Amino acid sequence: GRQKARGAATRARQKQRASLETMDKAVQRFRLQNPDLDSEALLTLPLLQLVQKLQSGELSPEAVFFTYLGKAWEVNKGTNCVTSYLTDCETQLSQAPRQGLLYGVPVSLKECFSYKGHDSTLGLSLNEGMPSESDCVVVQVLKLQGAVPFVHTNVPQSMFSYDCSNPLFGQTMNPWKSSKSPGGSSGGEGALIGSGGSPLGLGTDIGGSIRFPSAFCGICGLKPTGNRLSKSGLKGCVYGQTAVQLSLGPMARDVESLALCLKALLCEHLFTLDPTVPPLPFREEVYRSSRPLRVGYYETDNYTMPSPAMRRALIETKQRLEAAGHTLIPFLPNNIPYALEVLSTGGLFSDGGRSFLQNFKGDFVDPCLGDLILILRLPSWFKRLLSLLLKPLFPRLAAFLNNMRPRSAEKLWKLQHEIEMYRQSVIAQWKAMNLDVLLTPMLGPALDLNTPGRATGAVSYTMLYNCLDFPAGVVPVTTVTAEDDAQMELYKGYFGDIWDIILKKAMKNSVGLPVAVQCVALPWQEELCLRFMREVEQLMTPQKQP
Amino acid sequence: GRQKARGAATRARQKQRASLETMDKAVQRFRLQNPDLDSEALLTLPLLQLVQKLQSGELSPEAVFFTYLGKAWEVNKGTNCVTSYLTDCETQLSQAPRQGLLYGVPVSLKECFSYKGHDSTLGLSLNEGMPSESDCVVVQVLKLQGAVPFVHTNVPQSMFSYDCSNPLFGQTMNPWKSSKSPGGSSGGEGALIGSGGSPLGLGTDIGGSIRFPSAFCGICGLKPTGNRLSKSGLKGCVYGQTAVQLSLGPMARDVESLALCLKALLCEHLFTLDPTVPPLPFREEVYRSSRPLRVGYYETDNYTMPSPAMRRALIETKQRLEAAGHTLIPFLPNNIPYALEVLSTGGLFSDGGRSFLQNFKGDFVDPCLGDLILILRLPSWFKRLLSLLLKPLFPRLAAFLNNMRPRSAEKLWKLQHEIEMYRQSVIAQWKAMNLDVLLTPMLGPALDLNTPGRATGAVSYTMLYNCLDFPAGVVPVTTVTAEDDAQMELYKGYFGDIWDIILKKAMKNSVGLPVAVQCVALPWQEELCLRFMREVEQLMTPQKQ
Ligand SMILES: *[C@](=O)([C][C]C1=[C][C]=C(C2=[C][C]=[C][C]=[C]2)[C]=[C]1)C1=N[C]=C(C2=NC(C([O])=O)=[C][C]=[C]2)O1
Ligand SMILES: *[C@](=O)([C][C]C1=[C][C]=C(C2=[C][C]=[C][C]=[C]2)[C]=[C]1)C1=N[C]=C(C2=NC(C([O])=O)=[C][C]=[C]2)O1
Ligand SMILES: CCCCCCCCCCCCO
Ligand SMILES: [Cl-]
Repeated sequence: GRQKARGAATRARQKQRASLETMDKAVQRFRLQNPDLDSEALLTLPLLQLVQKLQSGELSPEAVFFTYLGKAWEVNKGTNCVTSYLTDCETQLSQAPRQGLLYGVPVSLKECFSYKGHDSTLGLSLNEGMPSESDCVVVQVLKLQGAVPFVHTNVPQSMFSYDCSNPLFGQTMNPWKSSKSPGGSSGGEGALIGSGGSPLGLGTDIGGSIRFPSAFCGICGLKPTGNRLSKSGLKGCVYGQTAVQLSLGPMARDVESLALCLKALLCEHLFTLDPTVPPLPFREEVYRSSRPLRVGYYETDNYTMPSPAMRRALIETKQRLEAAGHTLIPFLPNNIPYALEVLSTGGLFSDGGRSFLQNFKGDFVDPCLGDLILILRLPSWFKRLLSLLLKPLFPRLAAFLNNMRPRSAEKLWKLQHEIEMYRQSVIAQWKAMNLDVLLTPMLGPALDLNTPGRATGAVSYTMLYNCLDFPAGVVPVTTVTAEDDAQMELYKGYFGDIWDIILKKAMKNSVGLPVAVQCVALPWQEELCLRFMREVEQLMTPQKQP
Repeated sequence: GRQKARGAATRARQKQRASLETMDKAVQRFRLQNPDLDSEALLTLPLLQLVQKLQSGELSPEAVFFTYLGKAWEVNKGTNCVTSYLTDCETQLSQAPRQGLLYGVPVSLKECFSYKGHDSTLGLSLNEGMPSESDCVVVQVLKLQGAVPFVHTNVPQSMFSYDCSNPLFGQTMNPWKSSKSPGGSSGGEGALIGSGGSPLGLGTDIGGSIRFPSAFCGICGLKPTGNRLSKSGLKGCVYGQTAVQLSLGPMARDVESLALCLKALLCEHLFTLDPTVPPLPFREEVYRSSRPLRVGYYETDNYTMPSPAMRRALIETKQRLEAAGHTLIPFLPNNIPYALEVLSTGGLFSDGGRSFLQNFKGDFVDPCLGDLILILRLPSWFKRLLSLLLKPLFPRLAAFLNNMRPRSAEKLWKLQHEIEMYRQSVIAQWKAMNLDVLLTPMLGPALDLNTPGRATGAVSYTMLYNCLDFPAGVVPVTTVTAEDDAQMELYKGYFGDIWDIILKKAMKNSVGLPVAVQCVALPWQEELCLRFMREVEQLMTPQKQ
């Protein structure tokens, strides 16, 4: 009963292979004509510098484009992050608006950013051979700003996962260690940007999907307020779920690139192409501010025990923020377990997962999804009974299961109102301490391939901020030491359930992997959040290229 | 079992009575100290000039406040629009921030704008004797801008109505004609502002509730995009419904007053007090633009037959815009019957009315609600059966009834997605004609008392824009002539169902009543919408500017 799904996989792998072949040919031809180009100097230029030399005419767009193309092709060899070469991008190159803020910049796109003539499969059989009629809005805006979107990058099947494998294009690997997940669902971006194959990409995030891959692969990512940027024309898999909104945002090698991307997207072109997005221009004066901050912080959410490296990462950042004159205030949003188990999970699965499951009918289920599909398929009464049996021993498992049940419109209204009140509760708590921003641990180091799907509880650090719909970003601040890695051996977790047990095993053998912290500000405060992310980057990686 | 509802009404009426008495004494006390005050001239100043005089010192806040207070008390005699005098507002008056953009302006509040120490009953027994414990955010911002909120005004019971009666405070009457509804649910505001008792107020709107009372009473009103202004701290009766967007906004005697109010609300105070609102400052330059406009228009929505006065109002306004060099382009949002019957109604009533109905347990149901409560109370199977029976002769009634049935979360997601797709579809139409703004009929003239609850169909002109969540304001442009009124005898409606029959009768006997047009722009374009409203006001009623 999988013939259709096998045929879709066969055609998708053939398209991926042919894309890669096309990229290689274009690259080899370019290198023939240009044997004297210093490609290493060009590839190691920070985006802002890259942009400046593209604008001044010191670098040609062709040079930058084919140099990134070959790098992307090369890093793909060991990561399998690229699903499709966006075909006509060479012609887009020659027609790029010369005064665009991203003129001549190659940009990589997560597969869900619809690009005319191309599938956005999400790794799902039912989406194969359905090429988009047109570019999504953000892609249009990138082009109107002179950028050159050039590849679609891999995502885990359906995107509802923080790993990164699907039955069409297979598994994407972390560039730091191939037995490690790159994170997800923007895992292709994480792996590609993290190994130098792209200077800028866009991802999406409903529970951490920009933040996980950024942290796991050692790059910067920002998830803005859900409606800060346009979602018009994006390929999705669940429609009309609005309790927990999806957010899209940039990933890149440094904080300044995230700021440039946001500044480029937040222009009249975006606001007129999608009038539903509030026309809030990028406030540069807020981003470039350098006043002392009141910084709320916590070392642990009391839900996911942090790895020793996560905890050290957080504490060292707190300490340097304090040495730099900031005020560090202990702070923890109230009722995190409610936010995760009841509001987030309830919001995401208000219908018991039926709408989500339509996607999987007649399809393989990628091992990286774990038992998610099997669990969602259980009848409501059975989820209920099983939840009751589990409650005494494993309350966390029980609480998630009970909240993944279908319910009436009436109860959805009640849930939406609760999400709304919880958001005001945390806003009030934040204002009572007069915080400017909030510093939190970020999940890391990277988990073994195919383990994120068995360690659901670990979305706690990021998913809290989709529930709250606050802008939240991540910045790499350290790498796992031998001592961090040895101490991980005593890791117990707060619950001792299967999620805690998997997390300890999945983080084994991590010496050298990047570890991040998370930076949060209030709704619509992307500029302040980025200002704070820049501060953490200046202090924790003082040797990063200007 | 009605002892509780009766008790609630007795207490509410005694409170209202004590408030009016407190106002009377304050007013008389002031008048004795100020015998030479030209009250008429003060009451007549357009708000803009009033603000300017208060800021310079030419007028004292006390003179402005007590003069409006006496006017409010006088006009309430014949309208019953005031439910409560906001007690401490006299102290607020002496403390108003001197540089506030609304320094010394008295502001009237629809009863649902929570105000510390005061009930927001919504005309419901279960809310009586349960005072708010804090000002809602917009009241806070008004006060931080130096304004003096001074009264709560009446609403129809629960607010789900475009009439204005409840069993607690009773019935509000149109100030132009006592047999007429002032509209609603922001009806107390329309009646108070429209009779000169308040220079500025705030209403709310989920299907027209700012626009109905504005049109019916002859004043200007704006329903912004749902999340342009903070709803934080408002009193409601249905919580968590997000398919069809609730909006709050200003009502006033002229367009400039709405623009001033928005400019004062859209400040740092608002944006820090409620970070969930996008911090979009009022773009003065967009509001002040005098560039020619591409104005889409329609003179009927093919759902509610416009009255002859509505029709003429629309066409005359169209012709004056053409004469002033604007480009008038025929435009009708696609699939209106679907947007109204499936999306809007299904959105408002996704749970079959069960949450709404909880508010009425143990309470009288005001006659102005008509059969709404009785209908919502019916078992889903029976709504469905009755819908089948009506379908062949009365498709509209059948459609509303079927779409007011409860459903699963899964069905609500599907509806939400359809709403989102529908909104993009109208945006796409608008883009393909390169419109700046859209001009539509506004329901009018005012309906007879106790008939809006029996003519649900007539919400079509306004509710479409809550569904789409576009900013939409109305501007008075003409008044009903005997000619317009006699032509009501030829009005048939497009459907001939009970709604069309009720509406035909209810709109008669309206000679001399105000009639408006509606002005619409794209989401977040309140300033452009106001720019257009200003244009209409200037071309049809030059005296306002
Ligand atoms: C990522 O943010 C997904 C990360 C993630 C979120 C939630 C869970 C989870 C929570 C509770 C129980 C089981 C699993 C695990 C991992 C991301 N990126 C996109 C999406 C997403 N997009 C759509 C859409 O339609 O565009 C729908 C669902 C998810 O999630
Ligand atoms: C007004 O906009 C009410 C005008 C109105 C809207 C809809 C209907 C209707 C539609 C279909 C079937 C039956 C009736 C009739 C009149 C207004 N102002 C506030 C509200 C409102 N507020 C809340 C809340 O909780 O704040 C809830 C419901 C309605 O409606
Ligand atoms: C929950 C605490 C507030 C209850 C006090 C009395 C109720 C006043 C209602 C006005 C505010 C609407 O949310
Ligand atoms: Cl919004």
